[PDB]
Amino acid sequence: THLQEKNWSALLTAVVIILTIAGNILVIMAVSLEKKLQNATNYFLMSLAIADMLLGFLVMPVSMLTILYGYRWPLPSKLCAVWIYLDVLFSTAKIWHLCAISLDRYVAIQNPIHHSRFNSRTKAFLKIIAVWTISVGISMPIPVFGLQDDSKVFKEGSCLLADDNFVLIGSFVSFFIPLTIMVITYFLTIKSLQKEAADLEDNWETLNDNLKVIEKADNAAQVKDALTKMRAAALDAGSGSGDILVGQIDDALKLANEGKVKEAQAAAEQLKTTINAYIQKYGQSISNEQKACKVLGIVFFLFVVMWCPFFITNIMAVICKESCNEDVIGALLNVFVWIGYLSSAVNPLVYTLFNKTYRSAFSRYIQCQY
Ligand SMILES: CC(C)CCC[C@@H](C)[C@H]1CC[C@H]2[C@@H]3CC=C4C[C@@H](O)CC[C@]4(C)[C@H]3CC[C@]12C
Ligand SMILES: CN(C)CCOC1=Cc2ccccc2Sc2ccc(Cl)cc21
Ligand SMILES: [Zn+2]
Repeated sequence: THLQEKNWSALLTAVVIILTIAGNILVIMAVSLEKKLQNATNYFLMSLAIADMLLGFLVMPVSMLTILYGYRWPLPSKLCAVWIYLDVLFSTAKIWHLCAISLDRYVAIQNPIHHSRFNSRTKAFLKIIAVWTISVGISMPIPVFGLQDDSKVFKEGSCLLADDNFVLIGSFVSFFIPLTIMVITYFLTIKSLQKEAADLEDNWETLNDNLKVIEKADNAAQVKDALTKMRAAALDAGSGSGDILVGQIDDALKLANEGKVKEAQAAAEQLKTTINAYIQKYGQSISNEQKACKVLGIVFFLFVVMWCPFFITNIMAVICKESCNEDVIGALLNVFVWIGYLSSAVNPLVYTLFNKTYRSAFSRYIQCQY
């Protein structure tokens, strides 16, 4: 029965490993091939996928091997610190990539021309490298104090974080703080997007009012005034996209400057439909931003929820070092770490479920259609 349980646990963990590897390889392929997904957010998501693939290649199979050997470290003792370091490094890179995505998208939408078509690809790669560097800096104390002292990474022959200060500082620096920052940034982001939609409605109101004023105008001065208001409104409502709409308003304005009232009014009549179409397009862009915000919130929520039992049990075990049952806590950790690895695997499934570009790319990759 003991062998039965360890063999089925190892098999389930192997299923989790293969799902992780396949899904994250597919995500890497989709981001590197599909030209629609060439923004900074998808670059960060591919970095996340690479981190998950490294976690499934370097950490999860060694964890399965540890399971097979009754949780006694089979490899040399110096490799336990390296294993814990790689695990912590990849998980910290994941969580801080999510936090960086949140902050970056928020600060981005805080920019009046952030619907422009000029987004720098190189800067995203630089930010990703900086996040990897700060993750390495966060994780380095674990090898530092683990290669010197074997007691902080070993507990009765098993390989796991044993230092209480290590567990506390790690749980705060790599889990709690980014979680709080992400929650706050998420709510601030929904507020900014609401403000964006409100301003868009305001610009549409201005465009409609002045269109009617143009429809019933006597002289060129009235037409020019209404067109000036319209131009400012349309420029603000483009939010940086760079449209023909302001140029067409400038054409009408030029007509009005020449004292040609009837022709300016005809130009405005033409402008009505163009204005409606472009306003609808701008609101669609805002809605797309909202949908991306919700999808990334789903991803962050899944990661946090699926890792929370492990961190809760770890903090609890550090609090009641001898008051609580350590065997049951050991089993709880041995299950919750794999729950967190399942979180590491789940993300490509979400990308498929809620992103049509990813879904079509994956459907074509499964059938080897490149
Ligand atoms: C193309 C873009 C989006 C993805 C780039 C991924 C790069 C920057 C990431 C993915 C895997 C990362 C590596 C993962 C493991 C290690 C070993 C560690 O001891 C030092 C950091 C180092 C070497 C990381 C450096 C940064 C790294 C190479
Ligand atoms: C050997 N393996 C099990 C270590 C993995 O534990 C951790 C995972 C993580 C998961 C998700 C985000 C961040 C981490 S950073 C971390 C920090 C402190 C401790 Cl105590 C654990 C810990
Ligand atoms: Zn926007």
